[PDB]
Amino acid sequence: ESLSMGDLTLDPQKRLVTYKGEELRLSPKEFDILALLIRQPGRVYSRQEIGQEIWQGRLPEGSNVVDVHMANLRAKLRDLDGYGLLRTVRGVGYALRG
Amino acid sequence: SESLSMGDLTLDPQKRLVTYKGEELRLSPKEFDILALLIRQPGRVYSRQEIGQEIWQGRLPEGSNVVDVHMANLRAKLRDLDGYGLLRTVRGVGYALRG
Repeated sequence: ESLSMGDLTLDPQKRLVTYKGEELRLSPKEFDILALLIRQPGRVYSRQEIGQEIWQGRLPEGSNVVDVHMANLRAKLRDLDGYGLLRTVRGVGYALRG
Repeated sequence: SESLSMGDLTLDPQKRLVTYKGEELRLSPKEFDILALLIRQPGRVYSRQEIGQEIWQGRLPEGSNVVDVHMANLRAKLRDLDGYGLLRTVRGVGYALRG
């Protein structure tokens, strides 16, 4: 079935997401990103988490792939009056080397 | 043969055993879990939020220092075994969706 969060309703099987009943015309990766973020609303997904979940980590160092898709996603949200829904949050991470 | 090896670090998820340069680390359960998460992909930066999600069930109150304290302990224990620069803390960017 569809999952609703605020005025967003997302149906992964139909590849259909609406904001206040109007279809968000997302690219496939934009849709995949939004379907990830809606699963735990307010959870901050880091760039590399989104890169891992949505691209299997197959993004080269120094690419802007995640950010450019996030920026396009937010624009599409704002176009349907979905202001303040997608946030960019600076944060902290940890990595193991060997 | 269930264990993971990254450089001089070997982590066995079944035995919950970690050695560095052959010597067993004495770790708290969540310190072991941190290493078992981070070793899954050497160099992958795991955010504090996903460490919270993966290891604290997503229920770390804002202002808790427990991740910080465990990271400091991990660094100290690696340094004790001649392990420097293994655990990196780096700032980054994330995205969150609210309704």
